[PDB]
Amino acid sequence: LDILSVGILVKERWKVLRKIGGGGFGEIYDALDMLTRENVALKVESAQQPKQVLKMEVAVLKKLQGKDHVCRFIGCGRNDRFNYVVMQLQGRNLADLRRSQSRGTFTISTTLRLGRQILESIESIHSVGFLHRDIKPSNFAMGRFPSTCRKCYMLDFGLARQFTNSCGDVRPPRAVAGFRGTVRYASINAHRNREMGRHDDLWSLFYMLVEFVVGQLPWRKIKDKEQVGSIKERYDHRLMLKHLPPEFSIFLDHISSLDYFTKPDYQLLTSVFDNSIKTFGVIESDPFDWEK
Ligand SMILES: COc1cc2ncnc(Nc3cccc(O)c3)c2cc1OC
Repeated sequence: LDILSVGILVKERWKVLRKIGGGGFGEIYDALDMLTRENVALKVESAQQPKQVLKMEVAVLKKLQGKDHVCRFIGCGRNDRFNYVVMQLQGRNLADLRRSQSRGTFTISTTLRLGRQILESIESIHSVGFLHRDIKPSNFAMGRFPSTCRKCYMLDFGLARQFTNSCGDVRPPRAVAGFRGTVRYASINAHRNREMGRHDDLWSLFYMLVEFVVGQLPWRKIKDKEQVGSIKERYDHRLMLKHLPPEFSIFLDHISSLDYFTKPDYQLLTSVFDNSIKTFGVIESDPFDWEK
């Protein structure tokens, strides 16, 4: 059951206007901020629920404030009935944009530019000590205004985990960690119930980029989590290089070499995007596929 409904006023300030996420998005709304006269996003969870994650989402949103590709933090609260967080409202998500492409694929030019922006947001969340752990196309959205619509934003920190300790060292991994995320984009390490690391967010990015260009992943029709994991464990991921620019062999070899204890060479991964964009003559001003 939903805890709020359209029309509710939160803290005598945010008027809930429209439900924009249910299911795996949780309970999230477009609300009217009466202070600034603008639409914002407002996400709520029951305060009597056993696993409550908004406290951590607020912490991550606050720790990311001032980074590119993150929604501006607007407010939060906690009462006896629910917890909530309020943040900048964005536009259409990438799963929606791809499915609305009718051939269900993006061009290389759109894929490279989105992938570089997503890689930036991933390095950013890691840089504040958190793993996202559910990197997937519906957790990235473009802005909704002329000044933001060419920018891609990272969404939903509900499955995040802090991977650094008080000091800032990598924290010792648990021996077993229950599967986190979405089956389709999860790395083999999530399937093996290992503690996830920075490279596992990058594996999910690699799968997203492949799906952007090809339109599907090899395990698209497989729903059982164990069957999918067995496929990924045996899969020759070099088959996925066929439709990507040549330097993605470097990207795949790099992430394949990483483990929980190895910091990714983000500069190398970035150069894969930069060099590819240059080889294909992609300019930032060029239209994205949905702008055609
Ligand atoms: C227009 O549609 C959406 C617009 C959104 N705008 C901002 N945040 C979202 N989500 C978000 C951001 C940070 C943390 C979190 O838990 C959730 C959005 C989700 C949407 O659809 C679900």
